[PDB]
Amino acid sequence: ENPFFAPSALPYGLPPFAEIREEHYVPAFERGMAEQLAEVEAIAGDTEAPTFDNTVAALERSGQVLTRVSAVFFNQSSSDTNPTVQEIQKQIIPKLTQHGDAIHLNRPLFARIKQISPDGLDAEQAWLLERYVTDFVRAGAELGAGDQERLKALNEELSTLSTRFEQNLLAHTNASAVIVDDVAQLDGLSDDSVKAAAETAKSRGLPGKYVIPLVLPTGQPGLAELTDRALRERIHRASIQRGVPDNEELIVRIATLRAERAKLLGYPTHAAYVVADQTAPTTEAVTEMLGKLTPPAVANAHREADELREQAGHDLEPWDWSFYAEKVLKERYAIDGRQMRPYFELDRVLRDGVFHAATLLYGITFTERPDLVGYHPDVRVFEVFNEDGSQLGLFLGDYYARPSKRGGAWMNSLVKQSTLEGTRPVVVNNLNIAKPPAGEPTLMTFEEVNTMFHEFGHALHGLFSEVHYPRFSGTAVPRDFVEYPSQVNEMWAVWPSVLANYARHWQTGDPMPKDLLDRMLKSQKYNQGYKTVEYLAATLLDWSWHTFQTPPENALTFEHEALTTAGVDLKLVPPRYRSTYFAHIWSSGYSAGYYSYIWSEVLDADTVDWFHENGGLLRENGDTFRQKLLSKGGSVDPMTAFQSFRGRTPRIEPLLDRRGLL
Ligand SMILES: CC[C@H](C)[C@H](NC(C)=O)C(=O)N[C@@H](Cc1ccc(O)cc1)C(=O)N[C@@H](Cc1ccc(O)cc1)P(=O)(O)O
Ligand SMILES: [Mg+2]
Ligand SMILES: [Mg+2]
Ligand SMILES: [Zn+2]
Repeated sequence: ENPFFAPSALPYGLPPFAEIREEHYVPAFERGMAEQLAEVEAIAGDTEAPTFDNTVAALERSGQVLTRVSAVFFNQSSSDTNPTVQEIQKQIIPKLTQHGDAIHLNRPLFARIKQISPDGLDAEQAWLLERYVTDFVRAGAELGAGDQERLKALNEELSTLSTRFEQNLLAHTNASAVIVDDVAQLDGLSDDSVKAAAETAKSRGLPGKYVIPLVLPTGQPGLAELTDRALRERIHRASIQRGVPDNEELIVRIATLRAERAKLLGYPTHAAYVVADQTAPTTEAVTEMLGKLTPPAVANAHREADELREQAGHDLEPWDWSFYAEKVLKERYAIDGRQMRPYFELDRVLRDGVFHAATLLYGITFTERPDLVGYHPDVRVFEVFNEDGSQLGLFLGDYYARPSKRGGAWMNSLVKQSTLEGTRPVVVNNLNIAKPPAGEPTLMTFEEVNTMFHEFGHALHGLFSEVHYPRFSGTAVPRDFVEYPSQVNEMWAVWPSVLANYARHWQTGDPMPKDLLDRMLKSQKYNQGYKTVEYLAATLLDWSWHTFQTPPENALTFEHEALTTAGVDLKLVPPRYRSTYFAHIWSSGYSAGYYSYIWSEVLDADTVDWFHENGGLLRENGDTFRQKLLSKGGSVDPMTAFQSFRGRTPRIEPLLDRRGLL
């Protein structure tokens, strides 16, 4: 038989991972699609009069097997893939695209949905009806049949190309991991990092050597510490050449097809299509916001580059920025990255930082379940409870890098909350921390600590969902709003009373001295020029790919020209991703939406101020934020929810202050 054919019997609907094997995926996708096609055909050809229940709610009820297999398959394809999963991906993704289009371009189905009036529907039901009409129109339901035929071909080619991009990038990233034969070449690297690099070598079939895998962004952590400048350059070059050449012609084709598709649907650019379902009102509002931020950010980067040139005594290459920045921090603040690492051990950060903050703010509590079975042996499963002891959901944490896991960090849901189905949320976080050898502590950079709080913010958004319909569950909000709950949860990593609770030495338990912890906090306002410019460069790169007049001939030439035109081609500050490894825009859902992070950050920064205005870290304030915003999913207009919470529309001044942009 097949474990996807029945609902999970496990707690919270945790999928039965012990019973699931790769041979189950294809037959469950095939059944899932067949059973959902039949359900839709029954709705579309229903002889009874069209109602919200027998049309819109009926579609929400459909696709249960497909939902189940999809939840597990896409979780594995991100977190723990293998050649077999990647072959299944090649076969199934085109079928799923054609499947979605078979439903959205069903003419009698759409005519049915259009016959439903709002009369007598509660707020969420009327909102779902509008959302369904929008989803269908955005998928081509109002196009003529010739145009529908071309759109089907466009969509299938796009999904295939995006799949090829991700597989290319995983293969090349893994193969570009930097191998070091002589430990002398790791001079400067903390002892625990040397040990992790030997463990990585052992795990990847090179015992006795040291391996430094690449992280997703351009900037590689090791450059902060490594004194061997030739190795810093070799690592930097391995980073920036990811996707070269094999992803070049691929992303040109993706961008070209996105433009063709957007025009087919009535939009001049892909970005105009994307922005039409974003909280940002127009493409003009996006370019205007960015145009205000970019000039001050670049001026900051120039001032910072002068400081590093003075420190170094000489001119710099991109592979020297982090290294001299660390020297400046040690000199100015007495903060040495190697001496900070011992205060940030994974277990303590998790228990006494991430969970702790959530308990003080929201009253929720956590029980680790080492007896429940995750999808990989290193996954930690946690049961989550409300303050009153009632069951809330499950949280799965998967913290370490491995060759089967794509770069970066992300949240996803195995089970979405809805009262329609009576399901509880089951949410996952994946990070890419280097795994220590047996017995050794997992010491973290503060960037990794921040990432842990960011992903947990997405987790809480998922866990606090109290919606009726699964279309609106948890994180189902526009991309330029979804990065608000994640970014605002980062406030707790640096809230001093929380930071003081977890920043304790891994061996002794001793808190960091109060005046050093003060300066570690100060040292994070440092380098806002670099940090802001690398982000804005990538944002403007994304924008250029999805707003061109004429299509590009050459990917690398296009990138250069885009960055020069936008005034952010800085030798010392490359974009945070270059085109050929910009996974956010070519294989995930952030095309013409990398700006989402800074757009959402307005709301984050303004919300930090709300907490200070209302007495800080108090249970009452957590209940308000949860009730008014985090529990809503997509079930209400996000900006109205923000306004009801904040007391007014957003102010940008707090973001500007944070990033030094006034
Ligand atoms: C294959 C599952 C996706 C990874 C997931 N999508 C879903 C529906 O869970 C998803 O888009 N997750 C978003 C946060 C997010 C979550 C849901 C959303 O609807 C949108 C965004 C996320 O974790 N984004 C991360 C960025 C990222 C994630 C995946 C990539 O391939 C590239 C970048 P973060 O900003 O936390 O660094
Ligand atoms: Mg950030
Ligand atoms: Mg002090
Ligand atoms: Zn995020």
